[PDB]
Order: sequence, then structure tokens, then C-alpha cells
Amino acid sequence: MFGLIGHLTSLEQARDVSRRMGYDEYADQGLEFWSSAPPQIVDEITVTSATGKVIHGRYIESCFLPEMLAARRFKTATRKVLNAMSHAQKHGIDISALGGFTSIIFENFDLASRDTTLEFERFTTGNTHTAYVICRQVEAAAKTLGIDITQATVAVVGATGDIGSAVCRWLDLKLGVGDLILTARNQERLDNLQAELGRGKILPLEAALPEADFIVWVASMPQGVVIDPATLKQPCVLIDGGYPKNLGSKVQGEGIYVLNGGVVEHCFDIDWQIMSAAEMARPERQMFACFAEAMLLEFEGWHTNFSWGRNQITIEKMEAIGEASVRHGFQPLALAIENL
Repeated sequence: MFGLIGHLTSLEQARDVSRRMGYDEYADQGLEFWSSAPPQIVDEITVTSATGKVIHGRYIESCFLPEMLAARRFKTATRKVLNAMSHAQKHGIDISALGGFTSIIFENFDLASRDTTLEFERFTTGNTHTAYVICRQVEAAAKTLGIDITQATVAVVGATGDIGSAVCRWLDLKLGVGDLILTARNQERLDNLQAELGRGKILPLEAALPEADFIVWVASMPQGVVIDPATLKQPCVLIDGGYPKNLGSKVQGEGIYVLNGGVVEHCFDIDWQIMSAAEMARPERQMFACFAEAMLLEFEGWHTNFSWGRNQITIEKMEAIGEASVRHGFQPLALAIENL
């Protein structure tokens, strides 16, 4: 049994999903309502691999709301995630993914540090897979645009994050990228990253972007961030790989292509109503890679926290989850040539 732990996206979207959760669609549901709403298993899921193997999952609604952050209700926000995790476990789910804010939250509040104790091998961030997909997207994109990745330049914004640092290890060792630009907030970690890599030019954001054929956006987007279309190279690909994805609407311009990063398309229809179904071109087949990771671990029978902590993702783990991804019928989302 795999699990997909997710969360609401706005107060209005929660009222949409409200009824299906046993609640009154037209009642007063305030931030305080969803703060006290308990976690619920909400959707039963049956995925069928390309090999023929059938697996079963549960989508667990955590009721976390990004407004709980906005209202500085960080302990309430922490609680939602941990409850959701604890709910997964009591119902005997073997491996669950924390999608969207869920894992960001689990990290920035060191939640590794209720009734019973949580088994962490029962959960995964799905980040190893997310990093793997993001890298297949760079590779794919470069082939599509006629760009030798061996000569090209990739800026990894957030290169010190769990996802970002995994992307750099792969872009270096696997694609053999030409120039790798590192970008992040913490100078110390940027130094330690480039030391492990043996390469990479550390740069501030507004020097990074204009060198880059590919930009891998994988960090908490700062406030007052000016992305000026006009400074970017004229064939440019921006891979929005973090949660939430907002580049699609904050960056627009001729020869600029924004691509949802870390998204996968399955080979067969899946019947569900998940967390970002509304932002997927093809909801019945498209999902976050971190969720798909949870599925790959259950297809393979690897019941462990395959992805966990910060900067632990290794090339070898990325390799293993990658070919599990392919074998079971998952393709990276790709550029859609309606690019005019």
C-alpha cells in the first residue's frame, strides 16, 4: 500500500474538495476550521505498471493550507504534516510520499527532531525521483532545441537544496554539462557544494540567469524577485522544479519556455482526484515525481525512506529510481511545441 500525502492549495480549493471529505460545502469554513480538521484518507488509488503489476495506494489529505504559513501559524502547520504522517501509519500504509509543502515544511522545521513513534522508513520525500526527472528534462530539452549540453550552461537556482544538489551531481557526472552555475542564499554551503563537485561557478542570481541556456528553479522563491524576460538568452528553458510552481505566470517572453519540472506522465490512465489535478494538462496521467516515487517504491517492493534528509541523494539512488521510473511506464513531462 503506497500513500500520497498532500495538502490543500487555497481556502477556496478546500471548499471545492470540502464535500468529498464529509463536510458542508456551504458552511463557514475558516482558517481555524481547517486548522482543526483532522487528516483523512480521501481517495483509493490503483496504478498499473507497464510490466502488468498492480499496486494500491491511498491519497491522504493533510489539510495543511499555505495560508497557515501566511498567518504565521507555523506550529499548526507543523502539526498537520505530522498528524498526516501519523495517520498514514496507523492505517498501515507501507510507504508514503510527502508532496508539495509537506516535505519543505518537514525540513525547515527539523521535524525529524503524539501517541506512538513514527517509523521514518515508512515515508519518503520523493526528492531523488524529482531530481532524476528534472535532469531528464534538461537532457530532453537540450536535444529538442539542438543544444549540445556538453557546451551549454545550466544555472541551478537553489543549488544547495536537497533537490538542487542532486541535480548538480547528475548534470555534472551524467550529462557532462559545460558550465554549471551555482546559485543560492548561503555562501558556506555554496562553497561546500562546489568543493564536492570539483566545479561550478558560484554567482548571484542576476549574474546567473543571463548566462544560462537552462535554468533549474528549485528553491523557495524569494520576495521582490525581478525576473526580467529581456535579460535571458533567446532560446531559454526554465524548469520550475520546486513547490509551488509559479514561473509559468511570472515569466513570459519570446523564446522563453517555462516547463513544469519534476512532473511525470504515466502510460495508462489513473482514476483519482489528487492535490494539483487542476494544474496538470492531463490529470488522469500526470503527477508530481515525488508521488510517483512512492509508487515506484511500492512497485519494486522497496519499503524504505529512499529519499530523506538534505543532500543525501546520491547518483546511485537516482540511477535506481530512474530506471524503475522507465520500466514501470513513467516519462518526464516535456516541452509542448505549441511554442508558436
